[PDB]
Amino acid sequence: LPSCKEDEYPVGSECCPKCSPGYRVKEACGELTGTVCEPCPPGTYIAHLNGLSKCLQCQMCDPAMGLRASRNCSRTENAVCGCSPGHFCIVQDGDHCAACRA
Repeated sequence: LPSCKEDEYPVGSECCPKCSPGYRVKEACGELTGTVCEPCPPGTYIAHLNGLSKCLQCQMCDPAMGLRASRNCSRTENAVCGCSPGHFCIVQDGDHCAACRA
């Protein structure tokens, strides 16, 4: 097929190796240089091999909403929010809590 391998992504007619989770493309590969990947900036993440120039925005856990980061945001994993201690969940959105009351 014309498509690139799993490990790789298209840059016009080329296929370039992908960045590891935690990193984004700064320079596309060519004849003389490989893919140059930089770590996701503070506040963003990517859980997968990718060929993107940007990372995804991490989930904020707003303490004004009674929330605390139950898992911090890291280069390879979104933040997970839970209730601050002494607060209880007042709105559940699927498998996560969106707001807590004292």
